[PDB]
Amino acid sequence: SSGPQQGLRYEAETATLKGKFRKKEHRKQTGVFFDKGKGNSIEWNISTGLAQVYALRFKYMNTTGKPMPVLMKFIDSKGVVLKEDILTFPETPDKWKMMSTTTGTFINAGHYKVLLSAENMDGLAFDALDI
Ligand SMILES: [Ca+2]
Ligand SMILES: [Cl-]
Ligand SMILES: [Cl-]
Repeated sequence: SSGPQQGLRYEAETATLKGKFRKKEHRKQTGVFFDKGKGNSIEWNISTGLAQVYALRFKYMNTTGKPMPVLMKFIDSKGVVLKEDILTFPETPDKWKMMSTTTGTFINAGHYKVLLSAENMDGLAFDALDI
């Protein structure tokens, strides 16, 4: 039960990217497409104002034919892990879809990191994070 959305988009392709991936356009959107390997991650850096629980909405594709578990960490500016959760991204057709979670905890104004990683991210693509 989050607070009101802010109407802000943070593009995946200008987030902090690690591992093996490609930036590609698909159906007019630019996304980060992850490949094989154990060291892949995407980390958005967001700055929040008024204090609330935040909904986090990921625009993504999962072209693998199976649900894909991904570890989410919500991290504060000093490296404190405020939330750790497995998100399961359902398989999608070759079209961008949305997956929502929350910060779980009430967060005050500050700079935060939304980190997604998994042992396997092959076949996941991310367009953006909306808050
Ligand atoms: Ca994008
Ligand atoms: Cl966990
Ligand atoms: Cl689409």
